[PDB]
Amino acid sequence: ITGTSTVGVGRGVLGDQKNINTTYSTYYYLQDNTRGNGIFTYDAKYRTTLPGSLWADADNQFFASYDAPAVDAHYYAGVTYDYYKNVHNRLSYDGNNAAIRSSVHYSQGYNNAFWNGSQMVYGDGDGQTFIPLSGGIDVVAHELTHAVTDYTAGLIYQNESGAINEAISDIFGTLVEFYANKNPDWEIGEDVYTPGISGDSLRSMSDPAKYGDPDHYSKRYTGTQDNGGVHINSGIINKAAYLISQGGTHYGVSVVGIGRDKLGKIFYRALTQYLTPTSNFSQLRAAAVQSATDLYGSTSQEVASVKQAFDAVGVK
Ligand SMILES: O=C(O)C[C@H](NC(=O)OCc1ccccc1)C(=O)O
Ligand SMILES: [Ca+2]
Ligand SMILES: [Ca+2]
Ligand SMILES: [Ca+2]
Ligand SMILES: [Ca+2]
Ligand SMILES: [Zn+2]
Repeated sequence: ITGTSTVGVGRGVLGDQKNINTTYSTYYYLQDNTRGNGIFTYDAKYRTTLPGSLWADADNQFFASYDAPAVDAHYYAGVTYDYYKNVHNRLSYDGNNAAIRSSVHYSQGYNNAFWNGSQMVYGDGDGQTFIPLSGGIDVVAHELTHAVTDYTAGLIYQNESGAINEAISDIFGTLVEFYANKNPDWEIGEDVYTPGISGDSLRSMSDPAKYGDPDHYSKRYTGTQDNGGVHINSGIINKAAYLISQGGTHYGVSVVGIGRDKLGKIFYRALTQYLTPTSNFSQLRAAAVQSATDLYGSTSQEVASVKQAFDAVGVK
């Protein structure tokens, strides 16, 4: 809606206090006018009708436990916006500053989050497997990254192209986690996953096999569950991306790490200029090699590391 830009203060899902950009018009709304065409956060009110109600608050203060997921979805959307803009010169997910919309309190005990083709959507979780999912910055950025991929490479959500889709969201979710620099790591979902158990997560890029996910092509899943294993075989690519950045020896293949920034650069370029909707793992390797070549030259260390990492995970 129309109104004045203001600044609220609230607490996130993990009890942390933070400032949020709000909009004032009778009520204080979760509308950030500082970023692109705006970031809008809605209340789905435990139902599944979307988007639900633009979040309205009487006093620009967001400390109620009910507020917390909206606080983080709003804040973390802004962080992710900043990453793509400051790091990749990308303006929102479509490159033209499209409004970013998120709904929270979707359904009841909903242990999931997603991009619905138009907006982000976060369950509260059931309190056992998940607490409210927007509490995880790598979750928020994974989801918004799905929007980026949809507008760019458009990787179809199935089989190897689908697993590439997932890895890209896991890669950029992690890189955004590092960008904000609060407890960053190469795990996925640790901040909102299983509040009863410390140290675990939904998936691991550093060691996919920690959670039953393949870390080598020879161990790929070939059946039909999970749209041909898009959340499973992503481990192969997650591990490759981990290797490219951090380095290491994997199945006896040594990889010289080149760090986060360049991993980001190579993959962002791969995603936006070389991947197509039907790209398989093998074409992803080629896309990444050509991206590293464009950026650093065909005889560079960067190129040699991309090749070593994909060799390491068994992708030719
Ligand atoms: O299948 C979909 O499109 C929805 C699925 N959602 C999902 O896995 O929710 C939990 C979660 C999300 C991001 C990071 C860690 C955990 C996805 O985004 O892949
Ligand atoms: Ca309030
Ligand atoms: Ca973390
Ligand atoms: Ca993480
Ligand atoms: Ca846990
Ligand atoms: Zn995903």
